[PDB]
Amino acid sequence: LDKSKVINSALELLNEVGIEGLTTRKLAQKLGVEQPTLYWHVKNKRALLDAMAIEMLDRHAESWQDFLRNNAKSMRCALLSHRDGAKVCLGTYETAENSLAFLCQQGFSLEHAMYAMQAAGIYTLGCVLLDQELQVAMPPLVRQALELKDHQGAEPAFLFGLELIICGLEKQLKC
Amino acid sequence: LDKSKVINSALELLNEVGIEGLTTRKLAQKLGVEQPTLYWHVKNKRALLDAMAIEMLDRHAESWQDFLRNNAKSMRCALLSHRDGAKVCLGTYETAENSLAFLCQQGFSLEHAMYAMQAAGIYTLGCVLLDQELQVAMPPLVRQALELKDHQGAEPAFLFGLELIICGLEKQLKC
Repeated sequence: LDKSKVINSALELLNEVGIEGLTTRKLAQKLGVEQPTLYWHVKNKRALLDAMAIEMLDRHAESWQDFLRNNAKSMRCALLSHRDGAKVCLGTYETAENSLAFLCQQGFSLEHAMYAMQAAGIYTLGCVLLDQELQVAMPPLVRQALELKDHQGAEPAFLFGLELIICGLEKQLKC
Repeated sequence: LDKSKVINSALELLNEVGIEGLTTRKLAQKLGVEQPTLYWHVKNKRALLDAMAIEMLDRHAESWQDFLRNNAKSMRCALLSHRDGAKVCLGTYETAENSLAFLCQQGFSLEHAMYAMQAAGIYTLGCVLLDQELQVAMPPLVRQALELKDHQGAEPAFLFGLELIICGLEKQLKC
């Protein structure tokens, strides 16, 4: 039993039971150890999720604009990888640092560069958080909304929101 | 015991116990009825949250841009009104319809008008969802991020993200 072996069953197990379902006992059970053994690889449910989150991102995660774009898209992908995958991400260094330079090398007031990182990430995050709950969960205007909304999903909505964000980043830069 | 009386204790109770803590039993207890009585006013925990959510929005919730702005800000306010207030909103008609016209009266392809509603709402939502978890939850670039981030909070980040969104809405309109 290495730590890899734990984190990955954790992810399978996630798929089966959901984030509320995912207990250290249930994990111990699947892996066929006893609960205590697990603590050699994980502090507790918190530290474990934080580990699961990372792995998701490892696995499923040039101009500046088309950095932001490709960063999010991958994040977004990474989140939808698993049940309740966004909820996991919610509650959780070098890659950070690079980014904020690679941003400031294109004339970005660090502060702003942060807020750019943040805006995209938070949005990507909200979108998926929401694709994932509608899972768990008329007048005439609405219905086509809905039916076009259904025909398509959220990927358009995702991208179209990703797009305004970038647009406004061009504008708040020229200043 | 009217229904108002239930929903409001529910909100107090929320503050005390959090969303995971908020059981129908715990509510029955506070109100000093028995569990069954509550079902006369609420189907179950789901229908109850859906009710709590509404009330929050009732209570704490011109150009088009400055509709989107003022809509979100109020939503955002409304969410931070209570513990886990965004998590409640997550899992949950006329006001809808108006909006989508009031949008199309300014030359907005319904579809887009939807995606505009959506983008702002989802972002507002992600932001607060995140103000609320950091509650529940270095190289040098980062630290000032952090320290400026701490000095200020998220309200700047909120607005600055709200702002790009609107910017990009002006651009995706001129087309």
